[PDB]
Amino acid sequence: SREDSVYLAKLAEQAERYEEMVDSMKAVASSGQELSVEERNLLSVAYKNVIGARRASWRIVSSIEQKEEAKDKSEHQVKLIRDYRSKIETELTKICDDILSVLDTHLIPSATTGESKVFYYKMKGDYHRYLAEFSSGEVRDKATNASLEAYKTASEIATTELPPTHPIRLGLALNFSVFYYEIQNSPDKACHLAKQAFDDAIAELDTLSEESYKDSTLIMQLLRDNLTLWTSDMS
Amino acid sequence: SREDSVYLAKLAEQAERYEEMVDSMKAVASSGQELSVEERNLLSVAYKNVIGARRASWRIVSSIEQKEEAKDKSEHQVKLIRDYRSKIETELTKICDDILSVLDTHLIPSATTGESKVFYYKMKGDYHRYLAEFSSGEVRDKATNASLEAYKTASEIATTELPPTHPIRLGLALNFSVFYYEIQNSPDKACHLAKQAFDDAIAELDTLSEESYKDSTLIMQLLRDNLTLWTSDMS
Repeated sequence: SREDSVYLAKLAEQAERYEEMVDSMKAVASSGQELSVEERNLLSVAYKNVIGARRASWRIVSSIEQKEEAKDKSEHQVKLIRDYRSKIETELTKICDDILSVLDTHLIPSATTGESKVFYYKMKGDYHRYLAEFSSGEVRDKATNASLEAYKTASEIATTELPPTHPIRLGLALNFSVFYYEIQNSPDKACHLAKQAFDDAIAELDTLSEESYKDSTLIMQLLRDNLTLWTSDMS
Repeated sequence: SREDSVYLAKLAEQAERYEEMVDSMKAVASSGQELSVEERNLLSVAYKNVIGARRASWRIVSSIEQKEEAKDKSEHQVKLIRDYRSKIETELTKICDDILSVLDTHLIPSATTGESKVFYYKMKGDYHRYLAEFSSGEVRDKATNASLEAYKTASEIATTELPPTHPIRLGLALNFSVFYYEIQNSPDKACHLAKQAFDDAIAELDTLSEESYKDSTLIMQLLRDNLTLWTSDMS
């Protein structure tokens, strides 16, 4: 049953068992049916948490790898770390390819609303960006261009279909600006986008209900936090 | 290779990938060879973290289960929670049966030192105690008596073979007193044991090297913390 899968996804979230949460939402997402706002968020949280753990692991093992590289003798040791990092990289790829195939096959094609289109192309940008984070060469360049194209598509729809305060549109600007800064190494692009998104939203905040206001300003704070961070790095 | 398994166990720990850490230490533990102090601790940390996550999940789902029970209509819902809790309980059992078979087959029989004997019987007490935590009836009573017997055996060896400050002996008193308080619901036993272990150690703390002192007093603080907690509950 479908409503049961959703309920179990919610249980799994509370239990912090995110791989199960993914299994349940993937099953739900893999019907013809468009997801509700709640189901979209459940899907997104599930995968965010599953990939997040691996990304966290990858960053740690990477740090260790280059610290052991810099005590040169090593070698058999560095090999063990390399292969371990590679194991984690395989997992990351698999997780990314999983949600990306769900987005390409089920979610993006069945999306009728502007909200849902922006949401899914944003997610597509995110998982290609995760792929770009640890890849090299042709593989990285392909993931980068795919990430950029999906974020651009999301942005074109958001720009025309969603108000500037919409949390989906703000969250897009947040992640897209992060893409620019971290993946493309493009600070001007990143700061311009984050600032424009913040500013555009600031204008219409006084038109929002309490709940909408809370949702928007939470993301707008993340935008300002990144802008704060980036402008101080560049100094 | 063996030293490679250990190294990978250490990597897995840093990466917070504890199931892999278990796979590596289990392989190491499943040779004839007695584990080093470092390897024992690696084994113990691996399993502590793997079971800990499930125990955490189980407590959450249990709380939810009885909260949904108390909004009576439910029923199909409570069934979903029950079966989910049961899934987690299966995992807990499997994890417990895994380390317990390793202890019974490989570790306890091959243990030559007093340190290692106390360590392994303590661990045996711990995993039977985890089993007792969620079980019912004959199954719980069997796990409880097994936990008690293993802790008693550990205590008899510790008492004769280890000084009162020894971290293994203190950690035994900590977990055994927790058994008494939480599983057996025996506050006098629990407080007497925690207090006696603390007090006995206090006497010889001034004989310890800096490292030994640090190891002992860390555990002695946990003992006092529990004693503090329990004496305030009973009021």
